[PDB]
Amino acid sequence: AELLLGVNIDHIATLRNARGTAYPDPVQAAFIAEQAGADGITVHLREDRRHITDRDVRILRQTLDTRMNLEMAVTEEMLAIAVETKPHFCCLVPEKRQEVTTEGGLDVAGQRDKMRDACKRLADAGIQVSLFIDADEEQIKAAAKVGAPFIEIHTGCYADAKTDAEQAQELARIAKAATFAASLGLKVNAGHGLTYRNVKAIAAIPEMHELNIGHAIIGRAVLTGLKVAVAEMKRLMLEARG
Repeated sequence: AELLLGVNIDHIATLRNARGTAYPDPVQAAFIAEQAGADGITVHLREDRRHITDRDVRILRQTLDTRMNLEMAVTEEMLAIAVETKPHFCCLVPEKRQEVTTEGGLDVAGQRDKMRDACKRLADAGIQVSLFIDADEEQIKAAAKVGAPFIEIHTGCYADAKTDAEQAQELARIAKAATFAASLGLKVNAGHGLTYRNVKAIAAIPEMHELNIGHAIIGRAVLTGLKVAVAEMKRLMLEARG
């Protein structure tokens, strides 16, 4: 079915806000990204608004040719915004303070009801919720229980791994969780932390539906231009899988 690439243009709006001008404009950056291999555009709407802003969302929604993935914290402000914005996808992540795990995924197991409500509100809005969790059976059982169609497996630990032993351990943990998660009817995304040397093994995990990558692509864009960085990432995934 082929895995999709979702580019995360958060850190493009970081450059923009460092002098608070207009450029580089995340609206322009998504256009480039979409024409270079991306199958969707992810943006995180923090309440800090330090980087991506409501204008970015309001306009990105009107100009994407793909599909938006709205990263948000499950908060009444954001749940509200999610609903008028009607993004196709909507990924729930912890925020600053008590809603997170030591590894750093949304604590679903420990907020079971908060999430059940959130997932229902949003499904009722037409948006497919993804739950951003670590690869723990506990959190995955919780994810499935709460009714979210999707999970996004936090590959932070995999990228940060120092020795090859540790890298291989964390790889297998992800693959086993991706199988188990699918066994409970969940679809599986991954990607936070993925670099151009990480990406291939994760893309070969066949349960994987879509890899959402940001910081590594934007980092390379500054060197090579954003078009070549999206295309390099996408072509690496097609290689890893056919």
